[PDB]
Amino acid sequence: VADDECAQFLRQSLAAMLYCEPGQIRDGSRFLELGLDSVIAAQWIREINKHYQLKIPADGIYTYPVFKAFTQWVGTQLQPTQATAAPVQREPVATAPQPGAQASAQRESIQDYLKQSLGELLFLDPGQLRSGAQFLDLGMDSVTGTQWMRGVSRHFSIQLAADAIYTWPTLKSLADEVDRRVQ
Repeated sequence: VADDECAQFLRQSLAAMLYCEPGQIRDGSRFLELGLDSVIAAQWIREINKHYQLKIPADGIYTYPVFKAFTQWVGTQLQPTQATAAPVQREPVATAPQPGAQASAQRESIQDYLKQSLGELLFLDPGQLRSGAQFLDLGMDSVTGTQWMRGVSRHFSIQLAADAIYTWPTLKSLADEVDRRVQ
């Protein structure tokens, strides 16, 4: 129709109370002329509130005696939070205690599991790992590394090439790789 649709819709209900055709209307007609008595006005207001989804302060008609001008009082009540109002989209939590390991779960999950994987293979942890670790720390055979890395690959359901073993001379290297491979 036009921008007037908002007003016409209101004019429709107004004229419906008068049992008149909304086409034959003066846009400058004052509510009091039209006979929109306070009782009916309240009812009308409640209909606006429910069908347009807003809350009219009841002094709108009092301030704007012309229904055309009254739209300034109506349209301003439209909440600017009708489209973008989602508290969660894929979020399983609608609060934030701490977004540490709650967010970076995959990283710690791999890390500790990788430790237990290497630990099993290495037979015992001579400490609590070390930041670096050479091939010497991965066994005396290349078999230990191939078995382990394919295990890492298989457990986390990823396709990791064992030829990449020769690219990582240190324990820290596959640990940062696997996570980036997954995410």
